[PDB]
Amino acid sequence: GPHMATGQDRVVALVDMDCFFVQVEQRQNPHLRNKPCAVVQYKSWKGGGIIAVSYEARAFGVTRSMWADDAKKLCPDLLLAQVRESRGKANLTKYREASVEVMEIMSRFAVIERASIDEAYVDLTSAVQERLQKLQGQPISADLLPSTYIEGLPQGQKEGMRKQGLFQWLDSLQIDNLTSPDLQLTVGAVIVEEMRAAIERETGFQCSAGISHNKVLAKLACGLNKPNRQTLVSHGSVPQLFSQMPIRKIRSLGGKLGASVIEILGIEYMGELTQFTESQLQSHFGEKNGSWLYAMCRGIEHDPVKPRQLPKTIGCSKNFPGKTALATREQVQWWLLQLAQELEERLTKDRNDNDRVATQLVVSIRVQGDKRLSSLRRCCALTRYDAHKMSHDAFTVIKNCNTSGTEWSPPLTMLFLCATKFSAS
DNA sequence: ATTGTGACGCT
DNA sequence: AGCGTCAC
Ligand SMILES: Nc1ncnc2c1ncn2[C@H]1C[C@H](O)[C@@H](COP(=O)(O)NP(=O)(O)OP(=O)(O)O)O1
Ligand SMILES: [Mn+2]
Ligand SMILES: [Mn+2]
Repeated sequence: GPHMATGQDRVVALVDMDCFFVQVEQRQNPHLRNKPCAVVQYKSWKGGGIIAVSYEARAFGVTRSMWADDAKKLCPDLLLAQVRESRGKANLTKYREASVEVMEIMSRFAVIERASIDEAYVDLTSAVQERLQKLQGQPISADLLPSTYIEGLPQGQKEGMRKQGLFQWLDSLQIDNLTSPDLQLTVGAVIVEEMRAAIERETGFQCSAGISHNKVLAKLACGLNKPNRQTLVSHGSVPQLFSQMPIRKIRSLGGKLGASVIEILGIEYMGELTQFTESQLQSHFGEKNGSWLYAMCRGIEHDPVKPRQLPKTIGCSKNFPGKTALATREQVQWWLLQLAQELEERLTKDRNDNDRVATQLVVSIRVQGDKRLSSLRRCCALTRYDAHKMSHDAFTVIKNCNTSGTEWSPPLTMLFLCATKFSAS
């Protein structure tokens, strides 16, 4: 009753760019704007692999991981932008820099946790407190929430329904209680409208957002009304939302763990999890996972918004599928040097921008016929940003996998170099 | 012949 | 440290 914490202490937002790589290319090339278009990597094998898809193209069924020739079968007028190639591999620099633009804007409002190249979590608790004290008791107008949906409303034209649900929400707000969680979420949604307006004005990129009490609910909310809209998921809306929500839709339950939850417990939806005790869930899935599941099916999650805007690792990877697998010493050396050269460029830029230096170099390889995505992962010291030294060290670390008696056997299907363990510089 | 990343957990 | 899981 009174002593049961409800997970309503924080206001957390998740902001995620709409078809991000496509928007980057459309800003650069106006001919692609408001068109079915996609961003692809490489071009020889089946027109290239698709990695981003505009919503106009999604209406025809084009998806990520689709080959471009098959997408053209679905959408003959599909326009394509190619990822930059450098040193024989895809180079994502343009998208990382656009990401930095977005992150730097978001950092002006509150402390963000970079969750991916195109999304970040925001802890807005202090911001909502300050804004509530500054309001001094005046109500919140629907004009301050022009693109916000309230999940589970209305109850009892899409824009008409959105406005109806918003009016229902706002008419029920207790604006004199500065401690009301629903009011806090609402003021958070106002701040998030402002953040998304600033992002669009200063970059041209549109984004969606979720506003709730934790990271999981914020991300789930963000996905509900994409694109170019934001969604507030309140504590009280959790029972209904979760009553038909497949378990796999919740962050971290999309893989084998969610499948085991479904199979062992004989359930399909998130809300059904409430029928089990914490001890039962711990017995089936471990203490940490069990506590997490017991709280999460009730809308409660405590994972903090970490103050980390920069990545922790800088990596360079290339696959060599099929008959292109590396089978000679010279091939492995040359590709290790290409990877190390891109890595050195990015590492020097990172040192100059962020006042830090990586100290450990991770080398990973996949070998042909091996079932696992990574066949070997070994680390060595990273003492200077030199591509020749880094590639030589990677070769020294991996050379005992060659079972040949000039040749390389069995052939390598993936190379991977990663700089980690940063220290202030 | 989804590719190229990046974070975090387990032992 | 090296391997595995998960998303993005
Ligand atoms: N599997 C993958 N492989 C390579 N690049 C990928 C990728 N998945 C995503 N990217 C790249 C391309 C993506 O543009 C970008 C952000 O990933 P999302 O947010 O998951 N997808 P998007 O922003 O496109 O659309 P929306 O959020 O509106 O549904 O990262
Ligand atoms: Mn996105
Ligand atoms: Mn994303």
